[PDB]
Amino acid sequence: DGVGNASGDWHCDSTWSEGRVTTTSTRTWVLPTYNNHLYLRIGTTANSNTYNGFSTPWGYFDFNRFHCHFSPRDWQRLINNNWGLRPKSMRVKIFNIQVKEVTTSNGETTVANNLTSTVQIFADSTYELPYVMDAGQEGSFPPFPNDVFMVPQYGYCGVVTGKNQNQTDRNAFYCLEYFPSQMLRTGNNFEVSYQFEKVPFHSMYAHSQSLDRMMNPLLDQYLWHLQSTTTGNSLNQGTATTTYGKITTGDFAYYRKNWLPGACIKQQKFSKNANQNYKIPASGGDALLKYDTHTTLNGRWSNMAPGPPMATAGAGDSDFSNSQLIFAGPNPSGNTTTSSNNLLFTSEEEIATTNPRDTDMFGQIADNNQNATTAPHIANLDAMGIVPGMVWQNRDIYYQGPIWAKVPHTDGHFHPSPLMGGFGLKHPPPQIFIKNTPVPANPNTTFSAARINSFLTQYSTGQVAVQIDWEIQKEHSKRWNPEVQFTSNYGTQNSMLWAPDNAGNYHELRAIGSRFLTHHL
Amino acid sequence: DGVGNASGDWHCDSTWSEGRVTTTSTRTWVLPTYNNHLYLRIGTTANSNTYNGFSTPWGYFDFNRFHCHFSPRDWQRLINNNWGLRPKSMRVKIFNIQVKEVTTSNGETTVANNLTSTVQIFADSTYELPYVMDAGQEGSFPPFPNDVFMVPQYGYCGVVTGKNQNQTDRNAFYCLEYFPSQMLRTGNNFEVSYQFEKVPFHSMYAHSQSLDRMMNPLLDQYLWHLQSTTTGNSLNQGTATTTYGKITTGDFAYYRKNWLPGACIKQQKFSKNANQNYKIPASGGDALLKYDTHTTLNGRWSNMAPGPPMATAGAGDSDFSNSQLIFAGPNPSGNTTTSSNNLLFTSEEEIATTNPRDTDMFGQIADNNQNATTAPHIANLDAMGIVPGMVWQNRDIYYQGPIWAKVPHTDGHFHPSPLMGGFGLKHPPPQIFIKNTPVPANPNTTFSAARINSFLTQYSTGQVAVQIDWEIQKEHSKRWNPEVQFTSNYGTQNSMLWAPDNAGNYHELRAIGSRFLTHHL
Amino acid sequence: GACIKQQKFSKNANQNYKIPASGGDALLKYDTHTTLNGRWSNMAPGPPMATA
Amino acid sequence: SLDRMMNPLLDQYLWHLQSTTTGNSLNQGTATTTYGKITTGDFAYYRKNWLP
Amino acid sequence: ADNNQNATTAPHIANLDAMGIVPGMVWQNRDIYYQGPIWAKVPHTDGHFHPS
Amino acid sequence: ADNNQNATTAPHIANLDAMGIVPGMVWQNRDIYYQGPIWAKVPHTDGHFHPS
Amino acid sequence: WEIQKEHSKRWNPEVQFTSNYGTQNSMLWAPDNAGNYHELRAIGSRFLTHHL
Amino acid sequence: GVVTGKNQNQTDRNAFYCLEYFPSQMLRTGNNFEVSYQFEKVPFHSMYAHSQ
Repeated sequence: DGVGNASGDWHCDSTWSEGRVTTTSTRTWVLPTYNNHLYLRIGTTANSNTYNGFSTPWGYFDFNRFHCHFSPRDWQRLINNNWGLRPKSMRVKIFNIQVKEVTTSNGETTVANNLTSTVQIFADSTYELPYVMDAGQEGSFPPFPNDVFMVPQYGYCGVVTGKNQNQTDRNAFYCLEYFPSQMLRTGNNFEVSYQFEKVPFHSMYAHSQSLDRMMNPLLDQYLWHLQSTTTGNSLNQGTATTTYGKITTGDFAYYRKNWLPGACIKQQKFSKNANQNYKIPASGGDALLKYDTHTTLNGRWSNMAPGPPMATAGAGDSDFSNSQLIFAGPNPSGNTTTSSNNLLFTSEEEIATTNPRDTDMFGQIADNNQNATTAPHIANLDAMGIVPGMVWQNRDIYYQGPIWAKVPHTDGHFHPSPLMGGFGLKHPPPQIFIKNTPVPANPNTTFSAARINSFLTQYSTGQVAVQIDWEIQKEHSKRWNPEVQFTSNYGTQNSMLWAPDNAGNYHELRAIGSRFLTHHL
Repeated sequence: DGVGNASGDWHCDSTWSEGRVTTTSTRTWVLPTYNNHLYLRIGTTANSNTYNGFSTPWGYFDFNRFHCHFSPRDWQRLINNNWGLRPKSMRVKIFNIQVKEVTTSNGETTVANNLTSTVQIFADSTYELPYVMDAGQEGSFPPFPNDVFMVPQYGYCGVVTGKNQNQTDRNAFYCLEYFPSQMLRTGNNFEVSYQFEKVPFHSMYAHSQSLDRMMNPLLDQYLWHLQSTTTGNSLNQGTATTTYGKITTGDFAYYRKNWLPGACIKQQKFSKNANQNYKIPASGGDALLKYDTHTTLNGRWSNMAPGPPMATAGAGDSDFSNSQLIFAGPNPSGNTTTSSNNLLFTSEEEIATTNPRDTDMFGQIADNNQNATTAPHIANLDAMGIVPGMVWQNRDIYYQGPIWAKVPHTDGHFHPSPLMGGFGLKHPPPQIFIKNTPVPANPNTTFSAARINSFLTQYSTGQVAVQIDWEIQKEHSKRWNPEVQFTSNYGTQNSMLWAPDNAGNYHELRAIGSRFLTHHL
Repeated sequence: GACIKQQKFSKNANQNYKIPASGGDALLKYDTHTTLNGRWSNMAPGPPMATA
Repeated sequence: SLDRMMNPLLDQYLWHLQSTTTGNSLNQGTATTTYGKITTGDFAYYRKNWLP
Repeated sequence: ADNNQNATTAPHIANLDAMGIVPGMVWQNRDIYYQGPIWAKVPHTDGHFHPS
Repeated sequence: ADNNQNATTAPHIANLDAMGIVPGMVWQNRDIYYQGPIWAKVPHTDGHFHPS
Repeated sequence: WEIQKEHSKRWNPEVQFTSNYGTQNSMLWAPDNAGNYHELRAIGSRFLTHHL
Repeated sequence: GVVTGKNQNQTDRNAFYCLEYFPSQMLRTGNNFEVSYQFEKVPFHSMYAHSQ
C-alpha cells in the first residue's frame, strides 16, 4: 500500500487446544549488503577440512530452532503434559520493510529513508537450491522476542574431490537472480504457506521398563539351557559334565528374549577433570580428531558426532563423549573455555533402557569354538550394526535444539531420523531468501560496457512472523504414582533464570530435554 | 490512510443530560525510548523498602485521575447538583502519530520525520499483566488540556521474600513482545472500548444527622436501665443501692440503639506547628516509620496510610494524621518543604457522623468484672474490627484523586472499596501499552549472531482521546433551607485561581472534595 | 462470633461496687461505650452475645 | 506482594510528613516539620488501597 | 498468646475482650420479643455489615 | 500508635496481636491438601462471614 | 469436578509438583515390601502462580 | 521396572500400577464374561523350507 501504512502487526502467542498447539513468533531483523553485491567462490585446501563453494549476496531466514517458537513456560506445558509432538502447518510473513540510505560526509555517518528502494524475496518451494538450514548453525531467531537479529548470509558447498579444493566438472554454481523474486518497497509485504508431510511423533517420554526385564518376574520360562560344562566353581577344573536346567525365575540374564538392543558404535570417553585425561593435542598427527571415532568419506575424516543414538553419561557426570551435544552459557569469552561449568551438557541417559551405552560396547561375542583342548574366548563388540529384532529409541529434542532436518536426496536411507534430533523431512520448510536490490551510485556521463562497481550504501530492516501448527498427543497413562516434571528448582537467586539480567541480557543457563513423563515398553 | 491525512480530531467536552454526563479529553503526548530498548531487572535490598522487579522498554497511558476528565467548572456542576456518581462506559483513541529521527552531527541535534517507522500499541483486556495503574502515582494526563505530557515508563514488582531482594522460583517475568500488538505508521490509528461493571454510586453528600441521634428527641424509650449502684455523687461512697429508671427524653447517650459506628484503627496525630511535636527522626531505629501505625507483611513494615475510613481533622486544623491524603501546590521546590502552607490537606471530617475519629479511638471497654471489693476499670479500644451492626461511610473522592482501583485477585476480600478513594473494580479499565519499534543503525557487512545493540535515536508524539460515560443521581431532597455549595470565594486576586498565571503555568491551589450537599440518615 | 465485653452488674445491691449516676466517675464512664465525634454512647445492647 | 502492587519506576503524587526533627536521633535536634513528596524507592511509605 | 515462648521465656496469655469478625465466624442474632420492636431502618450509608 | 505524642509526650506503639476485619482488607484462604477434607457444612445460623 | 485451566502469560517456568525423591530402596506412593501403602508426604494444591 | 545399574533401588522413573484402578466386571456364579479381538494385518509365517 503506502509509505504511511503499516503492512503487518506484531503477533507472538501460543494457543493451546485439544491435541493442538499453535505458536507465533515475531522478530525484528536487519539485512546488510553481503559481499558488496557479489558472488564469491570460496574454498581452502586443508586436509580433512578442505571445502569449496560460493558465498552469495543473499540472505535467508532461519527459524529452525525450538526456542524460536516457544517460551520456557510453553516448553514446560508441552513436555510435562504430552507424550508426543510433531509439526503440521506453517505460515511466514515478512512486512514493515524499511530501506535505509547511509551517507558519510565529514567522517560521521547519517541514515535516511530511501522510499523507492526495493528488497527481493523468494521462497524456494521446489528445493532447487542447496539446503543449508538444517546444518545446526547460527542465524536462527533469538529466543527472546525483544532482541533484533541480523539476517545470516547464504552460501553453499560442493563436491570435494579428495583433500584438494579444486573443482571438477561435477561442481555446480547457483545464481539466485535466476529465480523469480517478488520485489518490495516499504508498502509491500510477503507471505508464504507450507504443509508438513506426515511424520511420526517425537517421543517425549522415557521408558519405565528395561528392554531385558519385559518378563513376568514371578514365573519360570518353559525353555531350558546349558548351565555348565563342569562341576565346581573354577574354570578348567572339576569333572566334565553337561548340566542342563529349566530357566527359573530369578535369573533373568538367562531368559530367552524376543528383542535385542539397538545398534552401537563406540565413542571415546573424556573426563571433565583435566587430570584424568591422557594428554591429546588439538593438532598434529596425534590430533584429537584422530582418536575420536570418525568416518572416512572420500579419504577425509569426519567426527562421528553425535552419531547413532546411544545411551550416554548423565549431564552432571564427570565423563562425556561426542554423542552428547554441548551448548554454551554466556560466561565464555572468545569461543574458547577451559572450564566445563560454562557449558550445557546434554544427556541421552533416558534411553539406557533400550539402547547400548555410547562409551561401553554393544556386548561381547564368542569368537572361537571351544573344546576339551581349547578354552573359550570372547571379544568386545564395539560397533554392531542393525540385525533383525533390534529396537531402539531416538535422541531427544532440546529447547535449544534443531526442529527438523532435510532427508538427503538419495535412493537408499535407513530410519531417516536426524542424528542431532528432530523431524526428518523429505520436503522440509522452504528457505526464504532476501537481498537488498543494488542501487547504483552517480555514474559516468560517457558510456562504458564495464559493469557497475559503484553503489549507494544501504541496508534494510523489517518484521518477520512465523506461525507453526503443532500436533500433540496427551498422556493417558494409568501410572498410580507421580511423574517426574520439569520444574523451576533453582532456589533463591540474585537474578532470576529465564529472565533478563541487571544489564538487560537474556541468557539460557540450562539445557531442557523433552523427556520427563514415562511410558512402559 | 496517508501521510498527509489526519487520523483523528481534537475533542474536549462535557455533555450533560438527565442522569448522565459524558466527558471527553484530548491530550498531546510524547513517547521516548525507554531503557535503550531493553528489559532491565531492578531491585534493592533495603529492609522494609526491599523490592524487585523489571523495567520494560514500554510505556502506558494513565487517565486514572479525576481532574483528567473534568474542568473545575464541570466538577462544580457535578458535586453541587448530584448525590451520586459512577462510571459506565469508556472509549480510548490514539491517533495522529509522528515518529521522529534525531541526528547529532557537529554537536547540535536536528529532528526529522521518519515516515516508515512504527509504534506498537495493545490494550491488555484480559489482565494478564501486573496492573500498576491504580497505585496513586504520577503519569496521569495533565489537568490542563493545553499541556503536553511524557508517557510514563512501565514496570512492575514481584514477591519480596523477607527483607532480601533475591528472587525465588515464584517470581514471574513478563515480556510484552509476547503479546499481539497493532503496529502503526503515521497514517494508522488505534481505538478500544470498555464497559464498567455495575458498581455502587459514590456518595457525594455528607450526613445531616448523627448516628447516635437517629431517635425522636421528644419521646422516651420504653426500655429501662441501671442508673447507679449507689446514692450520692461520689465513687466508692454512699449507700449501695441498685437504682433503675426508665430511659427518659433528654439523656440520649443512654438510649438503646440498633446500630454502631464503623471500624477504627488509631493513627498517630501530628501538629502543623513544629514546637508542638515530639522530636522524631526520619531514619534510624527511632524513625517515624516506627511510630506511625503500620502493618507487617512478611516481616516488612508498611505505613497504614490512609487505612480504613475514619473521621479526621479539618483541613484547616493544626493536627493531622496519615489518614489524610496530602497534595502539593506549586510552591515547593525539590520534593521537600518545611511549611504546610505549600500543601493541600484533605479532610474526612464529614464522616464524623457515622465514623470514629482517626486519632482518638472507637470507644472504651470495661475490661474487668467489678464487685463490692473490685473497682471498675476501663481500657481504650484503639483498634476495633467490624462487628455485626456497624455502619460506616467511605472516604471521599477528590478532584485531584484517583478514579478507580483494581480489586486484588484473591478469594477473600471485604467491602472492596479502595482506601485512597474511588471505585473498586474486579475488571478495571485496561492498561494500554505503547513503545517505539526499534530501528537498527548501520550494521556490519559480515554476519554476527550477537544481538543488535545499535539503534537510530527516535521518539514519537501523537494525540490521545479518552471518553467516559458517567451515571449521576440528582438530589431530590426535601430540605427547606439552603445547602452548602462549592463556590469561588477566593476574593480579590492578583492572579485568578484555576487559570494560567502571568508566566503561563497552570496550578491547582486547592483540594476539592465531592461532599457539599447533605442527606439524612 | 464477635465479642465486645460488657460490664457485669448484680441485682443484689451489696455485691456491686459503689458507682454514682453522675460526676466524673458516673456509670456512663464505666460501661462499655463508643465515642462518636467526642461523645460517649452506651453500647447497649451492642453486638449479639450470650448473656445471663 | 500486597504491598508491592505499585510501579517501581514512578513517584506518587502524594506527600507525607518525613520527620519532626533534624538529625538521626530521637528527642534531639531542632523541631521542624519536614514534608516530602513520596519518591520512588521508599515503598513502605506509599499510600495504598488495600490492607492485609 | 501474646509473646513467643522459648527456653528462657515463659509463655504469656492475655484476654481478648473485644474481637471483631474474622473469616470463619458464625453467630446468632438477638431474639425478637413480644414487647420488642418489629423492624428498624437500615441507615443510609455506603458501608454496612450484617444489617440486622 | 496508642497515644498522642506532643512536645512533652514521647510516642508509644503497641502490638496488634489480634485484629479483626476492617474495610479494605483482602486475604487468601488456607490451601487444600491431598490428605485433607473436601468440604464442610456451613453451620445453620443466621449470621456467618466468609463461609470458607 | 469443574476445573479452570491456567492461561497465564508468564515467560519463565513455573514450580511444578514432581517426584524428586531420588534413589529409594522402596518407591514412595507405592506398596512396600510387606504390602503396606503409606503416604509419606503432604501435598498442597499451590504450585502455579498468579499475579495480584 | 527400570533397573538402574546393578542395584535394585528404584528411581523416580519407576511406575506402580494398581489394577483396582481399572473398571472391572464383577461376576457371581450366574454371570459370564466375553471379549473379542481383531489381529492387525501381519505377514504370513513361512511354513516351507527353501529348495534352492
